Amino acid sequence: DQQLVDQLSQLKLNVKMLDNRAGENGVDCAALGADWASCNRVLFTLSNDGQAIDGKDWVIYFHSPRQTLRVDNDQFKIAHLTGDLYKLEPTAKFSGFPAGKAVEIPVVAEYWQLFRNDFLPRWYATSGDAKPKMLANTDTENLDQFVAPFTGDQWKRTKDDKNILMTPASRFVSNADLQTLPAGALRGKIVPTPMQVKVHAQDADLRKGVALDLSTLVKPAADVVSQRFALLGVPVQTNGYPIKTDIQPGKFKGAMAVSGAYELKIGKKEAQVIGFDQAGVFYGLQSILSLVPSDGSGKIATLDASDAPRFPYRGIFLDVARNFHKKDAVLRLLDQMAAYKLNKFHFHLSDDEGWRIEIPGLPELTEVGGQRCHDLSETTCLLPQYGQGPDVYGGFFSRQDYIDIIKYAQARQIEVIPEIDMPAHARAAVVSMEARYKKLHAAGKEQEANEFRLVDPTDTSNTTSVQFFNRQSYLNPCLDSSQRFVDKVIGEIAQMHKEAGQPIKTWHFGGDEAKNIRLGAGYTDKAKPEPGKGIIDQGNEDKPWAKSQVCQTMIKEGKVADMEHLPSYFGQEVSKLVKAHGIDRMQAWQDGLKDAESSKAFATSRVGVNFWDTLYWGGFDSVNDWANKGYEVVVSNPDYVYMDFPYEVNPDERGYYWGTRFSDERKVFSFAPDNMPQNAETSVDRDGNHFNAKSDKPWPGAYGLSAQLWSETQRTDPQMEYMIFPRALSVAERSWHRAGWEQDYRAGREYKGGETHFVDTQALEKDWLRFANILGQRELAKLDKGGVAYRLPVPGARVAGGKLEANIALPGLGIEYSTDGGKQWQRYDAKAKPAVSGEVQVRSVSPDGKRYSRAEKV
Repeated sequence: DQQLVDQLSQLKLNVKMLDNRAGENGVDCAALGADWASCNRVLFTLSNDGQAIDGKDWVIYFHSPRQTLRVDNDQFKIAHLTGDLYKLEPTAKFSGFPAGKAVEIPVVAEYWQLFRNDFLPRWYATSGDAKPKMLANTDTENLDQFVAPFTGDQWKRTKDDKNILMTPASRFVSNADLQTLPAGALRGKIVPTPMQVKVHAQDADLRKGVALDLSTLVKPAADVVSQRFALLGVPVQTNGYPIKTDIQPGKFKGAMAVSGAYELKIGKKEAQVIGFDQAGVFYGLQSILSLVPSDGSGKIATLDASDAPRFPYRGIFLDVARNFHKKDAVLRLLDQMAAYKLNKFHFHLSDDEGWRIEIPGLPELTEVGGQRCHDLSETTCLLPQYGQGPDVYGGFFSRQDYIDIIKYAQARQIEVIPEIDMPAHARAAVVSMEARYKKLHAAGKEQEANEFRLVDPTDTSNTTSVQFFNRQSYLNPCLDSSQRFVDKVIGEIAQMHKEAGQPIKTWHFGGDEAKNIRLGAGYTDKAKPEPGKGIIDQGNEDKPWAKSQVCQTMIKEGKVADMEHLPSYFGQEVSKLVKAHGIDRMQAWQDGLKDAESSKAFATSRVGVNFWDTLYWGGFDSVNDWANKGYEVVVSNPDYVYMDFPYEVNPDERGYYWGTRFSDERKVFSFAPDNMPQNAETSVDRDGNHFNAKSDKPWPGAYGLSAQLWSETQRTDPQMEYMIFPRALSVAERSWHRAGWEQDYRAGREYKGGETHFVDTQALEKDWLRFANILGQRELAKLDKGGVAYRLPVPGARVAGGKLEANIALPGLGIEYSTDGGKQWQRYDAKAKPAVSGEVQVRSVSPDGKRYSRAEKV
């Protein structure tokens, strides 16, 4: 009843990592069914400051990205519901939560939990009658409230992990090649770097404003520029410094004769931008704006530049499905994209845990699919996921919100690419269409009920998705109703884009992870168990749709060879629907199209792939095959450009980390997307090891670059901003500009980390030093003005010769220190270092002085 839930809600949870490598220390993880026999031991402690809790009619619900494999307190048991949702219940041996005591519940979980961020907030209790209530101390984004600090070598994945733990003292070393450059060295430095620039000695004075000639641009685009001058403190006035614009396509030739190319001339008395097109004029103006200083001086260098993008596709991907992000956050992101010349916004509007776009005629998609809540029937909500609590959590973009976003991107020269992921990652759609089926069926409207149904009622397939959903995560690609649904959704979204004035150019089908993870290599069968693998019953495991009667008859009429080819077949079918709606380009995650012959198998004349294999695993050679089969390769490697991964190897950092342990601003900048093998000399794998890379295959080149923000642990808008910025500025650089240390691809050349010395790393280092200085001394102050809650790096520090020496990853940023336990903070001056004794803590501060990094002790 309610009393029982009220009692449980007052239990205080404490989570403590016990052993991240339990398999190395005597636990038989294989016998517990752990993938690759890898498992960890965690302690859950529930403390009771009230009277004894003796009822047994209760369930405690919690979230975890890891499966629980064993519970080592026999008074309790843990069962999986679906996705990340688990339940803790009393067994027959349960004898209560004693008054004033703590109960300890040790568990064994699959894999490892290397970051405190792995542990999710908002545990909640239920009981018969009662409304669910959270365990109050867990109702927070501050993990310090319920998760103990990691100690010792608990951050290590294996005993052989070679990653380096980042503390002030080891960070000082990683940053020691950096120094603060004199302002003079940053004169005339546009970001992203222009193809060609000649800086002159005179400066142009913008203090009394600029007189803009934006006649070449449509009003909304011209308004963007005017607003941005004003934001950075340069008033627009007729009597100001004249900036003239023109469009002259005929002045550009060959590979410079592309959208976004421009010629820029900044003189002492006036400036002139000549674009190939409107994007080109807009970009030349963003280049001038990039030069506006953050010291209030309003002076910029005179110069002559000629520029054009290295790639036509310079993207940012955003997941709003896992956790929603508000329209205002999306707009702020589009502003920054335009400022650094990123032009493709890949909008992941749906997944298992949410559906975020209103679709005329299919209200259940947003009414049910748009919200999560504790509704076991999933008639009004999808089940809770990701530690957002038991109560309604969600949101979606109305049709007008969506049109607003498209207009906003269009003014900024950004193309909106909608993604409706299928045939896997489709639980929100499948469950919503099941609520629709039920509703209409109840009213006796059977044909309407079945019209858009995404389930074959005969299907009894036993399949487990990557996030531990079952067959409802997979829309059935064999149903005519499924094709009706796709067609309807394409139609409705294409209409919004037409209304917004930016007709869809690319439809993104998704296509990722359409498989049963239990048939993967790290699992083995109970009957003939291979050593080192998770022992499960694999005989009851099906490939997706294997038990669907409709898919079986499709295989018999000769349409598809086998069940495994369904995702690719479905992609071919969707391309026809895409083409039928007047869209001539389709894009997908490459694994979804792996069984298609070539780009020739699709109805659109253009087919792009987001290439998301990791390099150290072989991605440096497998990418060639996509380009050579006719696909436009959009480089999206998780080991460099996944922005849901941590900035540094520190257990208090945010992010997932399956593809790599960290990717900071520097690592992202150092990525060479058009000569993938060369990254073997400039980076390390996920365990900090050097790797080797070679390809003998032809490489025609990449079509683009994309950086992804997946939203599993980015529960809030500020968290999303922390994760994207400032490292998206490194993405903008690399997607626009090909550096001198980025070598031409050479078939048969083998780069061996730690061994070969093909790459010019001194050139790389010098380029990064300048770029880091431009961020710390100029651009982060502009992010402050755009209201973006970017990550502030923690300083590096050491104590030497009795004084504090501190440094930072982005030189120019302010540093503070405290010698009293972090109560009084003082500014660090490098030319008058402070004499220090005892415990010292350091933190950085934003240019506007309002925000601080996390504080760490040296």
